[PDB]
Amino acid sequence: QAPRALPELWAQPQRTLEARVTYLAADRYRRPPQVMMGGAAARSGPNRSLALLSELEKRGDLHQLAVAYLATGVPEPSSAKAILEGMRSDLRWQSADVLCDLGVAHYVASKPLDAARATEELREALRLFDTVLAMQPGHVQALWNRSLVYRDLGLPLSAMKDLTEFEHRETDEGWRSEARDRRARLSSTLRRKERWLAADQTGADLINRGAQELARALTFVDVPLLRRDFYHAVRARTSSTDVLALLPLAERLDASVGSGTVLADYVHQVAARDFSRRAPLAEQYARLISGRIPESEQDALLQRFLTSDETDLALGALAHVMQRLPAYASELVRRTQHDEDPWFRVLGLQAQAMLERQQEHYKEALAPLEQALDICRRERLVYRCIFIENDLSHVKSWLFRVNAAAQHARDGLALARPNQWDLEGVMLQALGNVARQAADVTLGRAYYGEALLMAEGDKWSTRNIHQNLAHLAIWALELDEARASLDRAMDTGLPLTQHGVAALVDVARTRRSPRDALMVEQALAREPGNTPGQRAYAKFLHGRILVEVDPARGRMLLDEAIRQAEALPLDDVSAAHARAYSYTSLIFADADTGDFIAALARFGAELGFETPARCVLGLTADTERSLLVARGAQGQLLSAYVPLRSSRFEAASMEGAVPPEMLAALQACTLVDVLARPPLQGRSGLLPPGIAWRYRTRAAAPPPPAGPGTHLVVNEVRYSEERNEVPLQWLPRTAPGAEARFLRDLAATPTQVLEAISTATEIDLATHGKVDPDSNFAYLLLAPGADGRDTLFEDSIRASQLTGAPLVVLAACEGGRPNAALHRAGSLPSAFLAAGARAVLAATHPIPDLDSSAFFGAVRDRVLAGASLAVAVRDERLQWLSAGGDSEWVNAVLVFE
Amino acid sequence: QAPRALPELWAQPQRTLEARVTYLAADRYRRPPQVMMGGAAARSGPNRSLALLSELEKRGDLHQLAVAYLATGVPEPSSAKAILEGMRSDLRWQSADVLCDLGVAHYVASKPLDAARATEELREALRLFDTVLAMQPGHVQALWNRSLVYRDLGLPLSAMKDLTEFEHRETDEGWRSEARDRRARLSSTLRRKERWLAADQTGADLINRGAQELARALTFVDVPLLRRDFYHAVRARTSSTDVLALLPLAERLDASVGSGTVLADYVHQVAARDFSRRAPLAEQYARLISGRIPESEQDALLQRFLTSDETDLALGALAHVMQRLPAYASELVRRTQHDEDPWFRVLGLQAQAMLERQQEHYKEALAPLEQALDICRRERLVYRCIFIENDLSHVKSWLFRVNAAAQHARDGLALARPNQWDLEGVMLQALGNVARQAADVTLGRAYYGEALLMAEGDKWSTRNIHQNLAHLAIWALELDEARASLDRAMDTGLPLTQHGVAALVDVARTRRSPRDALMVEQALAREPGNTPGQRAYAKFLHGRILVEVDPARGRMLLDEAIRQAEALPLDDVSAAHARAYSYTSLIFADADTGDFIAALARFGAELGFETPARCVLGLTADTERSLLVARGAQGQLLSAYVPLRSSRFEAASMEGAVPPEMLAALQACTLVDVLARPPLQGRSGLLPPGIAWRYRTRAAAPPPPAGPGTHLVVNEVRYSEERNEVPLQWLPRTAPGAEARFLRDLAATPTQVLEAISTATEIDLATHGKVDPDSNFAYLLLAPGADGRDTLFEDSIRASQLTGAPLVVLAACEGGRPNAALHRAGSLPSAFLAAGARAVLAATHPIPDLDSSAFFGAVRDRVLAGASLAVAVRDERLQWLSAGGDSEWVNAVLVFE
Repeated sequence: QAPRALPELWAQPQRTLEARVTYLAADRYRRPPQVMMGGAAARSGPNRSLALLSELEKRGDLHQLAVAYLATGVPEPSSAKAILEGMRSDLRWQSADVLCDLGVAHYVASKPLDAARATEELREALRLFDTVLAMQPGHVQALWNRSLVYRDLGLPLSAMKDLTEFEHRETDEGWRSEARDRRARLSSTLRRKERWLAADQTGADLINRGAQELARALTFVDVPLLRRDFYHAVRARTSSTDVLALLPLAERLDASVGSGTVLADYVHQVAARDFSRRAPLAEQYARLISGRIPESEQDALLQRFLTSDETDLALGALAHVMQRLPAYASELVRRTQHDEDPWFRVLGLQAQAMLERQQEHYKEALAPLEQALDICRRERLVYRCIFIENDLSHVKSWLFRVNAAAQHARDGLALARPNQWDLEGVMLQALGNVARQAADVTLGRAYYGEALLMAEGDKWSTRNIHQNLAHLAIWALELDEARASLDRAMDTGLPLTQHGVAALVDVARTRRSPRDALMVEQALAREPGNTPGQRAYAKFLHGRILVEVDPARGRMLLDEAIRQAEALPLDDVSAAHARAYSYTSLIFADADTGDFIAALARFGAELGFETPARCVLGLTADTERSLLVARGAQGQLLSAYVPLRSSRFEAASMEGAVPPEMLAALQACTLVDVLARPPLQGRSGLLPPGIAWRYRTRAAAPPPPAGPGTHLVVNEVRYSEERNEVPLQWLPRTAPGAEARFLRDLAATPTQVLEAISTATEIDLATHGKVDPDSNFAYLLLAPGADGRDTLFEDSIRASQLTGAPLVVLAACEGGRPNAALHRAGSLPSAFLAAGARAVLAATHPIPDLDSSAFFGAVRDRVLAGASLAVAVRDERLQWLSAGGDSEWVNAVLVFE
Repeated sequence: QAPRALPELWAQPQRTLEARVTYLAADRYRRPPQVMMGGAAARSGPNRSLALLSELEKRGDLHQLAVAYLATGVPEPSSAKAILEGMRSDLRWQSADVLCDLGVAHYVASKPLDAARATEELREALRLFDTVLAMQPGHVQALWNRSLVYRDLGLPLSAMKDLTEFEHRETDEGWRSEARDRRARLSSTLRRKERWLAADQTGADLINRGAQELARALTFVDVPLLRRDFYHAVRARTSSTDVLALLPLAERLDASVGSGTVLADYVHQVAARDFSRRAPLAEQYARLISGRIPESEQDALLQRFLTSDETDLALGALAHVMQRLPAYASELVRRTQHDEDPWFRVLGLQAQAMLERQQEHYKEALAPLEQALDICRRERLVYRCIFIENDLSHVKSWLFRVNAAAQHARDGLALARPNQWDLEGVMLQALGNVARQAADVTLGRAYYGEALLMAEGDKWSTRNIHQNLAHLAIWALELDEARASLDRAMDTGLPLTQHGVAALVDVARTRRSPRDALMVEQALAREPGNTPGQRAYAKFLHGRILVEVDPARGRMLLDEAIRQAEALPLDDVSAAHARAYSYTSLIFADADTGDFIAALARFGAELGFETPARCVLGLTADTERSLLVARGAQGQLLSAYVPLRSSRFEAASMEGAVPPEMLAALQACTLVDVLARPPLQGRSGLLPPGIAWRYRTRAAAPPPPAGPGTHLVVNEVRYSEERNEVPLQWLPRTAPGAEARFLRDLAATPTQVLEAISTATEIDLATHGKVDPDSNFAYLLLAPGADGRDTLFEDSIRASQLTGAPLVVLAACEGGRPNAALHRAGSLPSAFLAAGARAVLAATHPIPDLDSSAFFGAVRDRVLAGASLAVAVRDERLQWLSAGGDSEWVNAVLVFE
């Protein structure tokens, strides 16, 4: 039967859902649903008759079935999601319509949710609508629904933009009228922008005209920037009478903040000082604040300020000049350590934090920020507080504490939203940066587009936003969009920073522009790098851009960058990044030239040992280039270079990465050493189960211990009430004449396990190894202790030293690659191997009905016989699969050595 | 065809939902579902085939159809809810199984929604499971599901109790094993109790022994009570060296709170005083804290502390003693008004709020509480801030701001959960109190039962919890449970309080016990009352308990309570309660003995006028009794006394309350004056549309004005953007030679309307009258003013004085009728009548598309003709019903006079 429309479902005169579905019968102008706060109305007509839906499904009208699950009766987005995911792989429906309906289902599911959980559904819906409008720019339903999604995310300007484009593209008069009404309602946002602009102009006029602008100024007391403008206005007066004329404003905006007074006292203090010395300095300070003073004269003017008795003018000059010349931040820090005004104490703590960050000491930059935030919350002065929250979010994001960074960004945005416009745009930029750190392209792009709409006219925020958008495009491999956004960033008349330089050197390889090299030269000249690690990173950036045009000079620059990075401690983040990225660039430059022996040489050299002559596999991927080079048993060399990729390695299973010829060559090897450079380390499914292999990461394992050891089993752990994990059981296979030190139930605390692992020569951690959602640090889940903690983070394991060189077995492990990170491989197996373990093999799947004990006991017996670990695990894998055992779990058991 | 199960639906080896459904084929042990956070896995093989569901519906297997909607595939709780609500009225299915399945559907529907909306669904599921276990105590599925519901509400101990009973009652081995595993996982919340007990003992040891326990006490820095215990320990040291020895703990637990040091400084101060005089006082303070000092001895030591040079000791002693002697709270507030330590500032604000509360100034007690909440949140001290949240919740609940009170209780519970045990039990008691105030029996009982399980051994919290449970049982008309819980409260050995005495006088009327009278006498001797209103209330309670046994003395006591209450301002809450409740008790004591003339005499005398001698109806209902007494046209007296009720007057439409005999007697009256005592005032549907009736609340209407009036109309109001209300249009019928003052669009500002109504002799308010969800005050929704306020609350209207004595017409009036408020009627018509309006007729239903204008204009014309308001409205109602007009809305027009 033909799939005709069923009038009973779509007979009502009022729509049931705000979103637009793509079905023709359900997409015709019906007046919008009544907006309620507390409960919906009788959304149903014929609600959903099981006979009705059964007729629809039997006839084959799957699209109308999903649209009926969404747009009539009480919405059931999960059933519609199931049906639309089913239809996704069908050719009877337009893919744009199916993806739009799936996005509508995701959006509908988001409304009942709470913000933390509704954000995920909004992200999914936004991704679907972005796909729809990418493969059909004039999709009216996608524009409507994306405007709704943007409005729900808190981005009114993007919603208004979508509604404007919709009015451009729509033809129905009723839909266009409703879109006009919605855009007019959303345009109440611009009132805040106009009020902020009025407050800005009032503050500037107050600065330039003393108390003549007072009568207007008292009306903007609630706007945070007026305190800063009042400071600048007081510091700029050339007479005592004018300073006294600002006392009413000081008292008014001081009593609004709190009961105590710290500003009228300041006006009295400034008035008492003899103005015969102050007036020629006050005028110069006003000129400096207004920016008329040339850059060369600023140093001399600042010195003249510093060599007087007026500390407030020096404070103002230091605040205004510290950005260009961070050497003046130290003086600002020193001059306001014990300031009576909390505003300047917060400013000095912010300067301390910035000075700490400039040395890559982000970990030590948190305490001044926390103290300044406390002084904030106590004193109730919003302007400095938004900046403190922004700096805290940046610091935590750089430390990969994306949850806390996002929380700080949200707090700053909530602080800035009612009255501050530029500062809430800055907080949206902070949210976009946090999203970029977590590799969230859709949400990061949404936040950065909203901040770009808010920052129109500004030539600095525009450049920063476009640089970050280029980075987001690079991550998603839209290199054309990365090129376009970098061009937009450079078209503001400002030079790129090291962020833009990184994006450009990543993009200039395939889409070079005539001005790229000169811009990189200028930007690296202006930002050479404070620390030796930053200097090595800048050297790497220059080498990376030059390696595609002048291979000799680029190779020399990358080699000297590696040399510089090799002389610094491994805790140096910039040095490690410079070294790893220089090695990757050298490897891919050798691969491009056709020299694949050099690539394997670099593979070996990076880890500190010459690569094996046979039975070795090395793989890498940087942005859009993937290299797999290997040597067979006979020593023949085969390579698989993909110069122009299309999608980054994903799915946590790299099936099909190795070409069949390389597979055939490798199948003739006793065991294969895989030298997987990050982020391709720890992945499973790289080789078929018939091949014995191992992840090699060290030149040689620590020597085996002397004397019988003490086998350790951490099983049947009693987890806390919130963990909601099932305890696992283990039957050890202790070596002949050994001991079985059991840590079971409440005894398996982090402290007891930490002290136990330092002595055991055989460790079988039958616990769950997880990665912290916030800190992105892998930890072992154990029983709660005296402190209440129930975790053993990998940092403690790395610090701890295992004397017995144990062969650690990790069941139910979430380690290796899985989390999206190229900076550093934070994994439990790597931590255990570094701590002193001779070999680690970890299963990366939930345990298969307590049979992990038998599998790993058989492996332990096999290695006790004399077989190597790789061949032993291969034999156990083959016997497991041939005996009807589960395949997904056994194929996920990885061997590290 | 017989309803046979479908094997395909239940053939999966893994269960889909944690809950247990009652269908036999779907209730057999399948291993529990995998716990996924973020996305549901493949819950079924193909997903529910709609053809098989339609087959099930055709064959009549409705139970399996609902169970399939819930327990296989993607859950659709709405369809299952519809099917089970259909099956409720069918005798083919067991009622217990149907209600258990409906509760499971509500529980499943609660998983998507956020906490605020998931709480409603969990309440519905909990109510259904409570019903099932009330009519079938051994229902294993209900026990399992109620354990799940308790776990989801954050009540682990109740969940463990339910699982224990389940394991006592279940026979299947797999289900018993899974219940054992779930209870073992839940029993981890007792580790928190053990750690809190350890922290309490460590703090007591630190107080009693000094720094000898510092090594142990350093591990409990995160537990909130340690700061209070540290203060006590520092104050309890008799030597300077011992005081100095506590500095490590001070610095450690002070750095955790924040950067600033306020406890190291305290240690330094206590380390410099002359200990030759401090030592005896330090010892005395230690004894006072330990409680060894008798009550008759505490006053002398407190005076000694107050007269000494030591102020911290005085603060500690005053805080210890102020509970039993509230007269010392003023001294504490005075001595800590400007304290440097935020802890003692919050303590002083709390004591000030308590002093305000003790005089029934609950509104005036919010400012110190809000200030203390601000301080506790800013300075990050948790112990004091939990108490501040508890006091705020109590104060807001007393003012019937149940939403804010619930929010404060939730915040305090979240603060007190991880480490504090007794304080989190107190917060659970606060949540139960907020639920009790909102007439929420199920959630109140859940919270109070959890708080009772947590407070085992305590004899104070146990008594308070049992008194509140008695009140909750009284509200739900389970007088058996109220009696049992009052007996349980008295069995602890402590005397009842005025709360328990109120519950007892409500219970002892029908289930008197030998010790009730003596218990009431003792409790009212311990708490006679501070304010005169509280003394009047205590007199009322004594009279109400003594009126059933000794009618003469009880009647005298009730009359004296009314006399005392009538000498106090009408704003006195306790005096108003005493007067109203004493009048209700007198009415029902006269109706108890058959004297129904005295009942109507009291009906008249309560409002200040002699009751009408004919065509009058009066109705009341207190707990389980309901009296309807009326007089016919001939003056004959009829009565409908229900000595034992089973359900309170609900559904907001009192149909069937008037027996047919009394209805027939009243049908022969020109108009019926209804004297409905609260909470029965303002209810619609009391009498059929054929009877002309009105609500008489005054002795006589205000006199009419002289000269033509200014007919004021407020129509087509331009509400703000976020109100989302449809403006209403009005066509007035201004009296001959009467002005038509219009207030339209933005001219209908609350100030403008308040000014206008004070002179108009005819008012037609064509706006929306709603009750605030937060404060429960009825207000008029008007256009936004200069200040942004778009509300005219009933307090402003009552305060105003209407000089023209208008006939106010109030279309779209909501609230007052459905609310469960017996304390006082907060309603717009009452406010307008008290302001001076001669008559108010308000529609209590949404207006039917500007036909209300025609209705009320015809009513105004009819009353202008000469007929009274009641008969005119009756005639126009009859014409409206005979012309095909809507009956539901026309029946909702009530006439107040």
